[PDB]
Amino acid sequence: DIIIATKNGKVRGMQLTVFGGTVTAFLGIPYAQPPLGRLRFKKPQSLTKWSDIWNATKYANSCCQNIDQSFPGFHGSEMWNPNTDLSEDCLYLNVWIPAPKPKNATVLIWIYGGGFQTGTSSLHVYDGKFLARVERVIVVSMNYRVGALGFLALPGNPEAPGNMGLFDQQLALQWVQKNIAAFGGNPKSVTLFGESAGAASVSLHLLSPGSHSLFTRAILQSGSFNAPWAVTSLYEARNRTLNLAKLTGCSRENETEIIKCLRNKDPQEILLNEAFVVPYGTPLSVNFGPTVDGDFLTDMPDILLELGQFKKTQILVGVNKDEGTAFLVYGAPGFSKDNNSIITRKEFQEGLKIFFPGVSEFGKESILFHYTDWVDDQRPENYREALGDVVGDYNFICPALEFTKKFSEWGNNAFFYYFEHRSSKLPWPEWMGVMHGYEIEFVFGLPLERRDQYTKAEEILSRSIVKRWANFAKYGNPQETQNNSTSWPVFKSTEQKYLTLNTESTRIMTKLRAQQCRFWTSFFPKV
Amino acid sequence: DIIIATKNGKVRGMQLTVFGGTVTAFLGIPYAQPPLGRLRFKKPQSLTKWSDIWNATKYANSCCQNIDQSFPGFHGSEMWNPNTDLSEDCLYLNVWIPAPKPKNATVLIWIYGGGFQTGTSSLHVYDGKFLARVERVIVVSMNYRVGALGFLALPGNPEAPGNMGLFDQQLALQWVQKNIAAFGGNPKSVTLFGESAGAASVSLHLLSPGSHSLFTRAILQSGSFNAPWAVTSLYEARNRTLNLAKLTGCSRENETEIIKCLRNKDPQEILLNEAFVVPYGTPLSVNFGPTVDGDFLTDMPDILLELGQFKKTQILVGVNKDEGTAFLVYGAPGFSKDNNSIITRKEFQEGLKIFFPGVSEFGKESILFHYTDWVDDQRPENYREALGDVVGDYNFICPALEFTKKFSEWGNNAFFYYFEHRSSKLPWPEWMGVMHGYEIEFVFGLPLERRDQYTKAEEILSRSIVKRWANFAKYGNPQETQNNSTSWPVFKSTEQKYLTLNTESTRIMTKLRAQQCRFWTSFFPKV
Ligand SMILES: *[C@@H]1O[C@H](CO[C@H]2O[C@@H](C)[C@@H](O)[C@@H](O)[C@@H]2O)[C@@H](O[C@@H]2O[C@H](CO)[C@@H](O)[C@H](O)[C@H]2NC(C)=O)[C@H](O)[C@H]1NC(C)=O
Ligand SMILES: *[C@@H]1O[C@H](CO[C@H]2O[C@@H](C)[C@@H](O)[C@@H](O)[C@@H]2O)[C@@H](O[C@@H]2O[C@H](CO)[C@@H](O)[C@H](O)[C@H]2NC(C)=O)[C@H](O)[C@H]1NC(C)=O
Ligand SMILES: *[C@@H]1O[C@H](CO[C@H]2O[C@@H](C)[C@@H](O)[C@@H](O)[C@@H]2O)[C@@H](O[C@@H]2O[C@H](CO)[C@@H](O)[C@H](O)[C@H]2NC(C)=O)[C@H](O)[C@H]1NC(C)=O
Ligand SMILES: *[C@@H]1O[C@H](CO[C@H]2O[C@@H](C)[C@@H](O)[C@@H](O)[C@@H]2O)[C@@H](O[C@@H]2O[C@H](CO)[C@@H](O)[C@H](O)[C@H]2NC(C)=O)[C@H](O)[C@H]1NC(C)=O
Ligand SMILES: *[C@@H]1O[C@H](CO[C@H]2O[C@@H](C)[C@@H](O)[C@@H](O)[C@@H]2O)[C@@H](O)[C@H](O)[C@H]1NC(C)=O
Ligand SMILES: *[C@@H]1O[C@H](CO[C@H]2O[C@@H](C)[C@@H](O)[C@@H](O)[C@@H]2O)[C@@H](O)[C@H](O)[C@H]1NC(C)=O
Ligand SMILES: *[C@@H]1O[C@H](CO)[C@@H](O)[C@H](O)[C@H]1NC(C)=O
Ligand SMILES: *[C@@H]1O[C@H](CO)[C@@H](O)[C@H](O)[C@H]1NC(C)=O
Ligand SMILES: *[C@@H]1O[C@H](CO)[C@@H](O)[C@H](O)[C@H]1NC(C)=O
Ligand SMILES: *[C@@H]1O[C@H](CO)[C@@H](O)[C@H](O)[C@H]1NC(C)=O
Ligand SMILES: *[C@@H]1O[C@H](CO)[C@@H](O)[C@H](O)[C@H]1NC(C)=O
Ligand SMILES: *[C@@H]1O[C@H](CO)[C@@H](O)[C@H](O)[C@H]1NC(C)=O
Ligand SMILES: *P(=O)(O)N(CC)CC
Ligand SMILES: *P(=O)(O)N(CC)CC
Ligand SMILES: [Cl-]
Ligand SMILES: [Cl-]
Ligand SMILES: [Cl-]
Ligand SMILES: [Cl-]
Ligand SMILES: [Cl-]
Ligand SMILES: [Cl-]
Ligand code: NA
Repeated sequence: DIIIATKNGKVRGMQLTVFGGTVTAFLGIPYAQPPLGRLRFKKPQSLTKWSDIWNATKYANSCCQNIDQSFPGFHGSEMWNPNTDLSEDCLYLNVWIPAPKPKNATVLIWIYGGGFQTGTSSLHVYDGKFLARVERVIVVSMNYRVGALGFLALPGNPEAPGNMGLFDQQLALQWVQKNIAAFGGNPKSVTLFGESAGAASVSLHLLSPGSHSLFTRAILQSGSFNAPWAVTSLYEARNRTLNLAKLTGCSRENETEIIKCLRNKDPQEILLNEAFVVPYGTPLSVNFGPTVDGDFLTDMPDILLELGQFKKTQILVGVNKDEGTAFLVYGAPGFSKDNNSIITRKEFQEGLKIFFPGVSEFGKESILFHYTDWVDDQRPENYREALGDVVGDYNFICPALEFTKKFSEWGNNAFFYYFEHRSSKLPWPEWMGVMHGYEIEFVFGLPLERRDQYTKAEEILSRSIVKRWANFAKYGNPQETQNNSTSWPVFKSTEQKYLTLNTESTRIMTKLRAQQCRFWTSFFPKV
Repeated sequence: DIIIATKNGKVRGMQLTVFGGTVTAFLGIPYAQPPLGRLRFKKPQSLTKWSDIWNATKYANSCCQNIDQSFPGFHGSEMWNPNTDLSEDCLYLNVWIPAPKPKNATVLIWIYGGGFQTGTSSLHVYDGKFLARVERVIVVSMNYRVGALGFLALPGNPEAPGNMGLFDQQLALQWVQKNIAAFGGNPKSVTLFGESAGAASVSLHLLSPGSHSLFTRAILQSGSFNAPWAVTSLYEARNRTLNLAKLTGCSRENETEIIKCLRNKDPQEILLNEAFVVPYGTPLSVNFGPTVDGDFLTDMPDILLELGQFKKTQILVGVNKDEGTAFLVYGAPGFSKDNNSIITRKEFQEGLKIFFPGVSEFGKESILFHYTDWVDDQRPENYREALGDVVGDYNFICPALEFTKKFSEWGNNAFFYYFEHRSSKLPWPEWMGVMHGYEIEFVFGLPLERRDQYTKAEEILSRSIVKRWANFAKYGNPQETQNNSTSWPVFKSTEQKYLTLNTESTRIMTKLRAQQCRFWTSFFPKV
């Protein structure tokens, strides 16, 4: 039996055998009042205190969210869909601890991605029991509200202030500050880590005054708040909040009434209308996301970044070789996960319309000009490869590289990885290559489970990443020091050295996508 | 009609249409007295002067040499065998000039490889008419004596001093100094270039006082004089000269008599006995090569290199990704060009005996230790891949990298390439990868001939190399400046930046084979 006393009550966890050893798991600990009724659209309210033993023995409800129905029965897509009931009562977290109870363990806090519209901490690829077993860190993950329920904004007004779901993450970092010593954890050594929108989240907690003292270091996998999808403008957020009201017949004139009306709606009615709050979107649409709210976020975060207004600490930042591909089967003409997707120039062109909706014509010609100077015009997969690079360079790679540069210019050590390994078990076709989202199972150690059909070179690869991730968290330095590993150089403006992660040989390289990102970074923002 | 007047007489060349243009070719110009009879084994003697018109309208005789009979009918091997008659009367050279006659053209002088035992300037892959047409440089190549006829040494004695075939190259560089203005060439801008033994040759002319003022710059492709096969010791050279005498019944006691006897032998008798002058050799045996003769070479050239005693000028130095593979089918157990050559640990072991004949047992275990720490022990082509890396790292790659470092430490600009492209037309099997010898056709522009079945990406690749090679020669800087090409950084000790040459993207990388060459370079020389 394993009972830990927390500030709000006792909690019982469960034992798990992992690799001939044991991890204790406390799945489903609540960390705020359920955000129902009067609390819907508001900042999470702190938790009341319960006598008796809360049983943390299974994953909790995931937050309400639309589901990916594009490929029913297909594991590639459905592995991302929620795997516990949806409910507004989803404000729970998970703790995994080494056995025996560590004395003062480093803490890794996972923040999932999903475009801020979806996702859940209980996915199999986010299971932190391998990290606990293997590295003897503590792993914490949390559910936070996504979609309108988590990010609806009517700026300035506490009935729907914006950013609630970032406040959910925050209040969870707080629970770790107050509660994690009880579990053997060191609150003074906490590293946040997250992928995609979860990484953008990590980057904004680097910017948020309220989060500054709730963690030590940050890891950002395929995401940063300067990505084009990551922050909704005040303009767009209002449009969207009013468009939502309109669609649920909740148009009022007293904004406080719009909200009271929206709180009478039922979760499905709200969910059902999210996709149409925008005239057009893309497979990468973030209808309801982070906004400048004057609370969590005090100013446009591009301004905060440029002017050095963020927590000073080491960062680890990374991306995957084919970020963009996964999106092309969600609406680009001629693409399919069921064939090789050789598209035409005219298809490439119609695809830019898919991903770059408004979108001066000259903007889009400029993307075509930059990405279609073939070397040479012979290769039939030319336009298929260009569309994916366009999508992942614009959306992930250049914004992560620009974040890393700017961040590092203020004096902190920063390490950048280029993930190039395609999973031996990937269900998506070969042409989609090293996809967005598919480093996560390496980071979490799923390939250390031999029962599991990954190659030997994949176990070794993941053991190494685990070790680098954990050394980063405990010591601010992502080195694997024991096995004659390539040394991971800090990333500096000027050199921009990054490390490549793959099964064959890892390399030190410089200036990832220098030519592409000059385009996205200097020129495109102008169109 | 095209007649040029030279210091020794007039010479007539022939016109050639290349790429809708014209190159003049003067194939077969003699540059020394034929080294027959009394002259066999002696330094080339200067040419007499002829009235009338010498017709330079076909390639001349190749020098006497053993031929590769391992794969009769096989183009991969037979493309290297001589393609003009063998004769001792082989001291000729070739000049290719742009049409119209250039005014003061940069000169590229090619020196072929072949282990110093074979080779000829008239191979199809050494045809300089594309370089002349495309870059408007002048291309010169020369035959020089190989085997015992070119390198037999009985140190100190002018009847067989050693290095005759290096003196043949030299006297040819001289003919260019005296004669090339006549052809529109600039004697003050000459770059030597050569592959394998031809590159080792280029590196020794960097060391030879007599060659200092006969050229401007040097290019070394897969070869340098510090390679283990490149310089025969005084010890070994005598053994070999006496062993040769012995085998032809020419043992005497008056060394001048040994030689007179050897000059009565006929070329075949000499050729026929070369292979056995050593108790054992390897596929990489250089029975009769360069020696320290106190004339061409004044001291062990490792000492000259270390202590900065070489011509001060820019160098371009390169190697191919799979240098070693080509040698494994010439005697390593379990290898064959006709299958995938998955060998066993015990085969790998017997192969080290093939390539490392004497060869402490501990020496060889040490190679096995360094090269067989698998990552991981699963992969069936593990030992096949290790044997080739062993062979090419020991024989080519580390010695070229060490030459480049040491050379550059004295202040000169140096550029290093890593050639990684496998020819679409390679006849050797896939497992032998990017083979030794197979950059040459890219350097010489054979892929610019579209008639010819190379891919489009190969034309582009070769056009770029041609341009970099030619800019290096004319301007000491191997940049392709017009087409947004990756800039080629100088190679410094400390950084050791090199440029990768391939069809996809060229890269800047650092410290090629750092771990391997620490082994070959610091440790192995000790065993
Ligand atoms: C800000 O919002 C308006 C609202 O328009 C929308 O009405 C919503 C309830 C929803 O159904 C949505 O799909 C619909 O478009 C946008 O105005 C619309 O914009 C498009 C193009 O400008 C027009 O074709 C529509 O006719 C127009 N609708 C109305 C009623 O005015 C507006 O575009 C939007 N701003 C953006 C681009 O985000
Ligand atoms: C690769 O498949 C795409 C996707 O479209 C198809 O999915 C296939 C696997 C098959 O079931 C097909 O019937 C289904 O429609 C193909 O793109 C489609 O091309 C077809 C041909 O006319 C068009 O009708 C569709 O508009 C277009 N689909 C969309 C909406 O994008 C594609 O042609 C196919 N190409 C290959 C084999 O390279
Ligand atoms: C220096 O040369 C001697 C000569 O040995 C050789 O006789 C030649 C004419 C030729 O046929 C060659 O194949 C033959 O070996 C070398 O002596 C020989 O070395 C090996 C191993 O040491 C012995 O097994 C031989 O019996 C021995 N021969 C004689 C007659 O002494 C000697 O090895 C060589 N040095 C090297 C290693 O290059
Ligand atoms: C790949 O081939 C090698 C080379 O030997 C063979 O060449 C083959 C293409 C075939 O004609 C064969 O008969 C010829 O001998 C094989 O290595 C050989 O292995 C055989 C099997 O007993 C031995 O008899 C030989 O000693 C050995 N040859 C030598 C001298 O190296 C090799 O086994 C084959 N392996 C594969 C298919 O991976
Ligand atoms: C646990 O260690 C505490 C501090 O450790 C951390 O120091 C921080 C500044 C940060 O660098 C982390 O990465 C370090 O690990 C110490 O003050 C506590 O008292 C310790 N608590 C125990 C053992 O109960
Ligand atoms: C031809 O140019 C001559 C010198 O050109 C070279 O200068 C050298 C020092 C070297 O750098 C080469 O790479 C240069 O190209 C000049 O002195 C001759 O007079 C010229 N001859 C002519 C035009 O007839
Ligand atoms: C907590 O789980 C344990 C199982 O042993 C048990 O005491 C009890 O059923 C649980 N408490 C509940 C269900 O509230
Ligand atoms: C709007 O009416 C609502 C009713 O609760 C109230 O929240 C708010 O004070 C009113 N605002 C004004 C002053 O119009
Ligand atoms: C270090 O090496 C051992 C044995 O070579 C291996 O089992 C282990 O996976 C390595 N550890 C790390 C941290 O990569
Ligand atoms: C040189 O070639 C030309 C061909 O026109 C001719 O004058 C003559 O036959 C040649 N001289 C010889 C063969 O010595
Ligand atoms: C050896 O005899 C030859 C005969 O030509 C001669 O070259 C040389 O002077 C003699 N050497 C001596 C002094 O034994
Ligand atoms: C430069 O570019 C043109 C057109 O893009 C091409 O035809 C040519 O091969 C290039 N030249 C060099 C030196 O590579
Ligand atoms: P991520 O959360 O996967 N996301 C950024 C918006 C890609 C949809
Ligand atoms: P190269 O001339 O090909 N050579 C160096 C000895 C390899 C046989
Ligand atoms: Cl092409
Ligand atoms: Cl490594
Ligand atoms: Cl790149
Ligand atoms: Cl393996
Ligand atoms: Cl390039
Ligand atoms: Cl390497
Ligand atoms: Na532009």
